[PDB]
Amino acid sequence: EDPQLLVRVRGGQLRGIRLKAPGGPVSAFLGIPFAEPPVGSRRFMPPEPKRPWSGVLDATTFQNVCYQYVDTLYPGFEGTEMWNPNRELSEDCLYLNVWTPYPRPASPTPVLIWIYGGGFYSGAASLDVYDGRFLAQVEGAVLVSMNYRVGTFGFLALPGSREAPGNVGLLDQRLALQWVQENIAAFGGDPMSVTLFGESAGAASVGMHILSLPSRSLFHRAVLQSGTPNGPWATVSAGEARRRATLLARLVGCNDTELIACLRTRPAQDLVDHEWHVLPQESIFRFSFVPVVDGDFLSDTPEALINTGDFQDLQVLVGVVKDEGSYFLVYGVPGFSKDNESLISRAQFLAGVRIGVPQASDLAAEAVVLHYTDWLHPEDPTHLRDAMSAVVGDHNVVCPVAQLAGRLAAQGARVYAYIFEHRASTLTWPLWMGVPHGYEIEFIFGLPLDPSLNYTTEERIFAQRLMKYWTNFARTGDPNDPRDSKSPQWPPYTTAAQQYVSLNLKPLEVRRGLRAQTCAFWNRFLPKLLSAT
Amino acid sequence: EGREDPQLLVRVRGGQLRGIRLKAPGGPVSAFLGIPFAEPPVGSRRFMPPEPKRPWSGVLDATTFQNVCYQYVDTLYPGFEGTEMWNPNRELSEDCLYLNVWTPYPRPASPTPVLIWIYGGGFYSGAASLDVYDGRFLAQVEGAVLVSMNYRVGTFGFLALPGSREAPGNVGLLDQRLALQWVQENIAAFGGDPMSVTLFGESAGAASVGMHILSLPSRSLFHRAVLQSGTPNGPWATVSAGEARRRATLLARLVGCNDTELIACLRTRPAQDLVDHEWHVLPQESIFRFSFVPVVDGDFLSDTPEALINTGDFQDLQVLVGVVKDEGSYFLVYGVPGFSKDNESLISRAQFLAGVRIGVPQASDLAAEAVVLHYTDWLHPEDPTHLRDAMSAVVGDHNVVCPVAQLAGRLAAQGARVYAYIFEHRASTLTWPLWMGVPHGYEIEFIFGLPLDPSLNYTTEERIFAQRLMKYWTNFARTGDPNDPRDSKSPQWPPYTTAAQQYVSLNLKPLEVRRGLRAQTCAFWNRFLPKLLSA
Ligand SMILES: CCN(CC)CCNS(=O)(=O)c1ccccc1F
Ligand SMILES: CCN(CC)CCNS(=O)(=O)c1ccccc1F
Ligand SMILES: *[C@@H]1O[C@H](CO)[C@@H](O)[C@H](O)[C@H]1NC(C)=O
Ligand SMILES: *[C@@H]1O[C@H](CO)[C@@H](O)[C@H](O)[C@H]1NC(C)=O
Ligand SMILES: *[C@H]1O[C@H](CO)[C@@H](O)[C@H](O)[C@H]1NC(C)=O
Repeated sequence: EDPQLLVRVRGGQLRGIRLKAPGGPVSAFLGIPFAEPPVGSRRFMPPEPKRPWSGVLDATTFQNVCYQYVDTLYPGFEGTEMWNPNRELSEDCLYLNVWTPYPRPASPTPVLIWIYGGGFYSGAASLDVYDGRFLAQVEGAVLVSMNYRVGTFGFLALPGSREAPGNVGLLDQRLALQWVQENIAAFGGDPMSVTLFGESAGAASVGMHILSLPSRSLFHRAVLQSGTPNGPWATVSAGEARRRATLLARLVGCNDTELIACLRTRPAQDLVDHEWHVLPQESIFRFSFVPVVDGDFLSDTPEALINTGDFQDLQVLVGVVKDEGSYFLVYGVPGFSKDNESLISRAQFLAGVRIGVPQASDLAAEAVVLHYTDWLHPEDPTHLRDAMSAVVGDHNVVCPVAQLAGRLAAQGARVYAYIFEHRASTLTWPLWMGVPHGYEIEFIFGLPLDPSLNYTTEERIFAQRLMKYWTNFARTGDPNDPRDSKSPQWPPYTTAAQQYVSLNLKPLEVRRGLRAQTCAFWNRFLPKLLSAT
Repeated sequence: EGREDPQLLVRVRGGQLRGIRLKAPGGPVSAFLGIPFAEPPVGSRRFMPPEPKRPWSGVLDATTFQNVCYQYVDTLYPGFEGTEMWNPNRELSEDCLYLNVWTPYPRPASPTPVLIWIYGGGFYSGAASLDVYDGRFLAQVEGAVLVSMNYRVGTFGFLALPGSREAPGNVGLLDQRLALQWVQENIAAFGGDPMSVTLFGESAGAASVGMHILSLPSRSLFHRAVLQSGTPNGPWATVSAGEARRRATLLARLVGCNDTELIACLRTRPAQDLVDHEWHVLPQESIFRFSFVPVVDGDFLSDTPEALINTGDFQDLQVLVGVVKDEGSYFLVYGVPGFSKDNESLISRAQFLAGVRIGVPQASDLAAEAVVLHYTDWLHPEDPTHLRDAMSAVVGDHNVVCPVAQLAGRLAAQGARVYAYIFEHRASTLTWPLWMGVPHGYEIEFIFGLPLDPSLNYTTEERIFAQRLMKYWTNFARTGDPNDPRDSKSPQWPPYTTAAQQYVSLNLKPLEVRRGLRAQTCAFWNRFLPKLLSA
C-alpha cells in the first residue's frame, strides 16, 4: 500500500495509481465520483452530492463516458476517432480525475481544471489528448478534469419546470468545482488558486461560470480556447429550448411533468437517435441541446452580461487556432472532404454560407458573400474554399472571442490573447484544413513529450513553452515567464491597442487587431442587418 | 480681305470666318474662337432645344472667346487661384452658344483626327474658354484639330418638365449634340477629319460623353470617347423624370411662378433670379449633388444609364476612362463641417458620421452605418487623420471611382475596348493644401499640355510627363489605342477586362500595370448598397 497513492477525501478513502511520465512518476486518481449517478428519476435533474462510501474506493482507472452520440463520418480514421468515447457509455458517468506529481506536492500547488468541449453533445475527460500526466510531471501542476452530462441528458430543458430546469450539465461542472474546493488540499492542491481551462464548448462553459454568480467563489482565473459563452451556438433562448425539448418528446412517442416522466422511460440511445432532428435549419456549428438563458444560471444573455459586469478581479487567457472553421465543412457543406483538396464552385460557396450562417436572411447572406468574396478572382476555387472556412471560423469562434476579449477588457479584466498557428507534423487531416479547431490541445497538454508519438524535437520544445505559459498564468494570472528578457513580452489585450501574440515555432510576435475589420462586420453590422431583416 | 493673313480665312456652312494666329512655345497655331453654332437660346427660346445658327453675311470675327453660359459664380475662396481658375472668364449671358477650333498653322493639308472637349462643372457651371482648356498645345505639338463648345448649364440647360413641349429637358446635351453635328459638316474646312472624331471630357463633361454614347442620334457624330473622372451612370449625373419635375416646379414657386403657364412665367424671370434659387431645390443637405442635371426621359436616354450599359452591344466602341488619386477631397470643403483648405482638416468621429450623411444623402440609417462600417479603421476608429482621408474616400469612391469601375466592367462585358487609368501626380504648382492630394480636375492641365508654357513654372519632369499624356490621348484618338506602335520598348497599356481588370498608373514614373480598381470597395457600392437601400 503506497501511502502516496492513499488519500482521504470527505466521502472516504481513495487509492490512486502511480503512472509513468517520460521524466518520472505521477500520481493519478481516476474515476472519483463527485455526484450521485443521474439515472432513472434523476435524468434531466440537477446533480446531487455523492454519498460517502466504505473502505477504500478504487481510483486507478477512468470511469464511463456520459451517454452521447458517436461519430461515424470517417470510421477508423484517427482524426475523428481521437475525439470519440474511449470508455463504455453510461448515464452513470459523473466522475472526475486528478493528476499530481509523485510524490504529493510539499506545498499547496495551483490547480488547473480542464473542461472538455464537444458541442455540448459529446466529449469525455478520459481522452488521450486530455492526459494530465505531462503537466503534472513537468510543471508540478495539480490537474483536474471532470465528466459532465451532454446532449439531452445534460441540456434538455423545459424552462420553468421542476423536472427539467435546464443547464444541469453546467451544474455537474459546478459540483466538481465545489468538490475541488472541499477536497483538493488532500492531494496537495491549493483551493485558493484554481484556474479553469477548456476548449470549444468547454471554453464556453468556462465563460458561463465567469458569468454565473454561484460559480464565482469556485475559481480565480480562466482560459478560453476557441470558444465563448457569447456567440451564435453556445446558448439558446428559453422558448427555443422548450421548442426543441417538446419536438424531441413528440418524436419518441412522448404538461411538463408527464412529458418528462415519459422521456425518462426511454432508453438513452432512443434520445440520441433523435437528437439531431430538432434543429430549425440545416446547419453546421450548431447543436441541439446547449445551455439555456433561463434567468437562473444566467441572469441574462452572455452578450448582455459581458457588457455590464465589473470584471476587475478577473484574469483571463483567450485565443483561437489559425483555421477554426475547416473541421466543420466536411460535416455538412457539399464539396468538402478530407479525402481531396475540396476546391469548390461559387454556387457551392453560396450554398455553404446559408448552411454556415443558418439564421441569415437573404440580405445578410449576400452581405457575408460580399465581404468574403475576392472580387478580383470571384470564381477561384481555392479562395472560395478557404473563404468558406473563414466564414464559419470567424462567425462561430474568432469574432465571438474578439468580442469577449474587448468587452471583458473594457470592464476592467486583465486579458491575454493568442493565435495558435502551428500545424502538428503528425496531423492526420489534409493540408487544406490548416490548423483546425481543437489541434492546439495536444500541445498544451504536452503530448509531444510522449516519445511514442513521433513529434519533432522543435515540437517538444514548443509544447514545453506552451505548458509554461499556461501554468505561469494559473500561478500568477500572467503567462509571461517571470524570469526572462529579450523575449518579447506578452502584453495584455486592450480595447484600444488590441494586442495579441502568435503561438508557433518562432518566438512570440505581437500583433494588433484580431480580424478587426471582419469582426466589426460580424459583431456590429450583422445584428443590425438581421434586425432590419 | 487682300491685306490680311490668307491662312486665317475659312468658310463654313453659315458663312465666312476670320481666325487668329496664336503663339505656342514650339510655334504658331490657328484659332477660330467664338463661332456661333446655334441661334441664341434667349427670350421665348429659353428652356428650348437649340436651333441651328442661321447664316450670317460678311466675315465674322472669330478671334476672341465668346460669352459664358449664365451660371453661378463661386464665392468660397475670393482671389484664390484654386477656385477662380474654374470661374467664368468672359461675360455671363444666355447668348452663349459658341464653339472654338484650334488647328496647326498653317492648317493641315491631309484630314486630321479631331478631339472635341466637353467641360465639366456639375452641369451648373463651366466654359470652353478657361485657360486649363487651352487647345493650342495639343494643336501645336500633336498636330491635333481640337474643338470645344459652350453648352447651357443649370436651369437654362437642364430645367425639365418631362412631357412638356416648352421645357422638355436635356437641352444642354442637345447643345453639345448640335456642336457635334456642326463639326460633322464643317470641320473638313479646317483640315479636320469628320470620320475620326474623339470626344473627351472631365466630370460632368465626362458624364456628357457617356450620354452621347448611350443616345442613338449622337452615335454617328463620333467614333471614340474619353471619360475623365465622370460617368453617365452613378448617383449624380441623372435624375428621374419625377424628381426633375419636382425640382422645376419648386424652383418656379421660389421665383414667384399647366406646364405652359409655368414655363411662360419662368421665361419672364431675369437669368440671375433663376441662379439665385437653383440650390434651394435639392431634397437633402448634400455634396456632389447638382440641382439641374440630365433627366431620364425615355427620349435622349431610353432607360437609365445603368440599364443601358448592361444590355448594349458595344463592339464598335473604343473608350478610355479613368480617375485621379483623390476624387473626393475638393468637395469636402464645400459642405462637410471640419473641412477647410486653410487647415489640416483633422476631424472627429462625430464629424465623420455627419459627413457620411451629407456625402451619401440618399442613404437610410442602415446604409449609412454600412458605409461607416466599411470605411472605419477599427484598429484606430477615432484617429482624426484616417477619418479625414476616409471621408474623402467615401465621396470619391461613391461618386467617381466606383461608377467608373462599373462603366469599364459593364462596357467591356458588352464588347467594348476599354483602357483604364489612375492619375496620381500632384502638380508642383497646386494651390490646394497637401491633404487634398490630387483633387478632382487636376489632371486636366497635364492632358492639355499647360506645363509646356514656360511662364507657368512647372518642372522639366512635369513637361515630359505632360507630353507623354498628350501622346496617349492623341494616339487613342488616332487609333483607338493609347500605345505607340513604334515603341515596343516602353511599357504597354493593356485593355481593361472583367477577367483581369488591368489599369495603369499615370505618374512621373513609367506605366505600371495594376489590377482591380478598388475591387472590394466598389463591389460594396455597386452591388450591395442598392440592395440595402431597397430593404
Ligand atoms: C473538442 C474538439 N473538437 C474539435 C473539432 C473535436 C470534437 N467534435 S466537435 O463536437 O467539435 C464536432 C463538430 C462538428 C462535427 C463533428 C464534431 F465532432
Ligand atoms: C470642372 C472641374 N472641377 C474640378 C473640381 C472644378 C469646377 N467646380 S465643380 O463644379 O466641379 C464643383 C463641385 C463642388 C463644389 C464646387 C464646385 F465648383
Ligand atoms: C471531394 O470529395 C467529395 C466527396 O468525396 C466530392 O463531392 C467533391 O466533389 C470532391 N471535390 C472535387 C471533385 O473537386
Ligand atoms: C478648420 O477650419 C474649419 C472652418 O473654419 C473649422 O470648422 C475646423 O474646426 C478647423 N479645424 C481645426 C483643427 O482647426
Ligand atoms: C515663376 O517665376 C518667378 C519665381 O521667381 C515668379 O516671379 C513668377 O510669378 C512665377 N510664375 C508663376 C505662374 O507662378
